[PDB]
Amino acid sequence: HMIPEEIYKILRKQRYQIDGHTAVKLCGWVRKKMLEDKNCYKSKFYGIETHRCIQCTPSVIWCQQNCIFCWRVSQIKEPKWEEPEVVYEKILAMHKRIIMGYAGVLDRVGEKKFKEALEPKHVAISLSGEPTLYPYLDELIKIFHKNGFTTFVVSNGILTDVIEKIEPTQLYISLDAYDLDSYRRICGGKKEYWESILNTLDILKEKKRTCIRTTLIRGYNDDILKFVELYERADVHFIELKSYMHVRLKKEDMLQHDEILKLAKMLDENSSYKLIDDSEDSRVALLQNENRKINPKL
Ligand code: SF4
Repeated sequence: HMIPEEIYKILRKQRYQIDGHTAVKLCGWVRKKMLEDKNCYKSKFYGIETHRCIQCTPSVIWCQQNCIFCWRVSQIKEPKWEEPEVVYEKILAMHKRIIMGYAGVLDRVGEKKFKEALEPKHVAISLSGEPTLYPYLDELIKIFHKNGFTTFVVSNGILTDVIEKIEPTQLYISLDAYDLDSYRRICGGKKEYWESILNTLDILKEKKRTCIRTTLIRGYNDDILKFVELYERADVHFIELKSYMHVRLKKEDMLQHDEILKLAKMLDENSSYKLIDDSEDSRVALLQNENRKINPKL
């Protein structure tokens, strides 16, 4: 099998659907939307419909990094990667199976929202693992677009050549460090990976729509001004500043939303990125490149 039996069982206990090297998991906000009509911050920022979003990955347990906030639950060989048409159908089928779990509480959801959740519109390729290690990621994105889905892809940015090729609706680069020392401390990566990430920053301006997401951990990377030169080098459309969310680390390592706002305002005061929105629920601030202004709403 592609995944060790122990890992497979652990992921199933974490409520992952797994088929080969591909996985889908219901985002916690989908549940809150279905049962409480609560929207996620991506709905607020970008106009996405929370209950119509698939959270998935084509590379569930393969990633080059070893971050301090990753794998709270390194020698697994890479699988024989499946064709992108197959990965696409498996993602849609696993998502359908998860949404069908609401059939037994239709009166708590309502038939309208149920029928809408069965017709997803948005795909967040961001669940676990590094999507660019899947060698047909570009093709997979194209298939989603031709079938009417918007795509968000979150990448660590190491594989510059893949970032150059792909064109999701919005490309996220995780940037949780600002020099080699902090990169090793936080991401557990090699110095060669950090240099490659910097090369990726240089070409992000060539992409159609970009966002850097920085996950802030108290005392590890929360000196926000140390990121400014990298953010300016990257010249992306948006930045998301987000607190670490606990459960290796402790709950006290989370930043208060007021601290996220403080750091976002400092970033605003010291950079060409301007604070334009925030969500206390998810402890995230949205900043916009004042020299590359585009509408945040998709
Ligand atoms: S856009 Fe991100 S936060 Fe919103 S439902 Fe999808 S995965 Fe969850």
